[PDB]
Amino acid sequence: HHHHHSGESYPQRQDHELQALEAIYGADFQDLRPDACGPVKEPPEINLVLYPQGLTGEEVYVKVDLRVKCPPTYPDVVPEIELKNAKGLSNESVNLLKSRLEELAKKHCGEVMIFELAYHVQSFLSEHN
Amino acid sequence: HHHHHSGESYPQRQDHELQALEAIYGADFQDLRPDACGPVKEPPEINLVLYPQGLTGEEVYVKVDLRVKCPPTYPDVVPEIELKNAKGLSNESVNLLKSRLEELAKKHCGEVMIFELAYHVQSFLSEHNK
Repeated sequence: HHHHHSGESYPQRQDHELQALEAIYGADFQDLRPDACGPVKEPPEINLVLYPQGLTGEEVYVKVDLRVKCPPTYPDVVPEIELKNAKGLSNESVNLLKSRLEELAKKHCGEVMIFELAYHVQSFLSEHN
Repeated sequence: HHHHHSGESYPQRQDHELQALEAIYGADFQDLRPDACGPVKEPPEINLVLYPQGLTGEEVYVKVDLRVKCPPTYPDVVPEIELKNAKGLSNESVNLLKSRLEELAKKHCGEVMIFELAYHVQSFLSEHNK
């Protein structure tokens, strides 16, 4: 990696965020468009299986999948956020988390934000564990 | 990467954050540690040359180096944060930014936080574009 961060293009920043998410979450990360092709980069869609922060081996765990699609001008605009496969969470709790995530994303415009969104989910899951 | 995020140890969490910082910031990221010599790695000290985001080239931009050293129990404890090589920022503005990075780091305990610290710096630099 010998590129500079300030002059990057939108496809370069999104591709680099996917590599960062893969290094951080590993098997909990899934690229839903791994065979993306074309002259222009397709909007990436990723799936993050997230767990409560600081979960021990003796604890029962609630979980949820953070599904994010990045528009062409991401991260200058907010991504499409979805919450799927919630375990141990009520429908009102999932709707509450999605509203807080969409509002955190509005204030996080200008830089890649999926990791901070995932951190707030894991913090939310810890409070509901 | 076939690891799981929930069961990682402190050295794994720190090594994965460095790989994420290197992939996102590239040449603006510097690992200030010498070659890994021993069974355990020295605590990571990184340097991030940060600029305001979305630079048009028509604006007068400020910059600063975000220098972070992570303790062994990072990110369960806050890392050591230093702001170096500030260009266009007064020492009061730099010390004001450092105080906010330290309080942001306190609330971000439990998960690696250099990305959110870097974003907070870039947002601070954007407000000084003359």
